[PDB]
Amino acid sequence: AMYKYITILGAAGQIAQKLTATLLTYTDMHITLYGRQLKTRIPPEIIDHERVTVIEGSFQNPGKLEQAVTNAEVVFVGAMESGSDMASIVKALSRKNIRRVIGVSMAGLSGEFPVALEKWTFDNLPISYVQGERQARNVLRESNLNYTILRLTWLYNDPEKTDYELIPEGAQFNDAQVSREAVVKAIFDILHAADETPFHRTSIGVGEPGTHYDKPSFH
Ligand SMILES: NC(=O)c1ccc[n+]([C@@H]2O[C@H](COP(=O)([O-])OP(=O)(O)OC[C@H]3O[C@@H](n4cnc5c(N)ncnc54)[C@H](OP(=O)(O)O)[C@@H]3O)[C@@H](O)[C@H]2O)c1
Ligand SMILES: [Cl-]
Repeated sequence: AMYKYITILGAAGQIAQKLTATLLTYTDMHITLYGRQLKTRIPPEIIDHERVTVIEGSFQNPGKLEQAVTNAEVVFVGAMESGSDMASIVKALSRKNIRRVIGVSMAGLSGEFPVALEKWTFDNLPISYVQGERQARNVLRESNLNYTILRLTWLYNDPEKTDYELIPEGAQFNDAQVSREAVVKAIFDILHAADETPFHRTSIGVGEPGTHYDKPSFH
């Protein structure tokens, strides 16, 4: 990896948990997991791993967040749903002068989906969720962070489908879906990128190739 110490914020999330297992199996990274009630949620083989540290708390707990990112070289933000939560995280990172962040957001906010997929997508999301995501993004942009935003299309689970393509900012986003396992691979690959340039304060889409559909199929 390009980093040794990573803090995963929102560590019980589906992508976060899969990322955790992948980083334990395939790297020598030291991982700090943060989120609500982790000790009674995260599997025992993860909690008891020598390279795992577990801290319980919410994105609105300044002291605990700061503890969680104290020794981080990179921070993964597992949800970007709330401006207020994003602000709390940015403030904690600022207090410890942590700079490198990878965050996951929803694709489509900027009109990048083609018309039918865009229509289906917004028919299937509350306005409040969408505008929350847009606000979280704005907060991250205002920060001093060397961030990468991953704009994810519709998610599903399939260990056999780990192919992904990155979609540059402003490009038409034609992929209607992507597996969580493929997103984990994309995160793994960015964490191993010798050249961070294309990921430096950029917003990149992640989609499954060949899923040019009018709606996600989730399989
Ligand atoms: N569903 C889709 O198709 C889709 C597509 C694109 C993007 N996304 C979004 O991309 C993100 C990652 O996907 P995912 O499948 O891994 O979602 P996920 O399972 O819901 O994981 C998100 C995690 O963030 C945690 N979290 C959010 N706010 C928090 C707070 N204030 N304090 C502590 N923890 C907090 C949640 O904790 P708790 O479990 O304790 O509530 C949850 O475990 C999510 O934000 C998701 O909504 C979803
Ligand atoms: Cl704790």
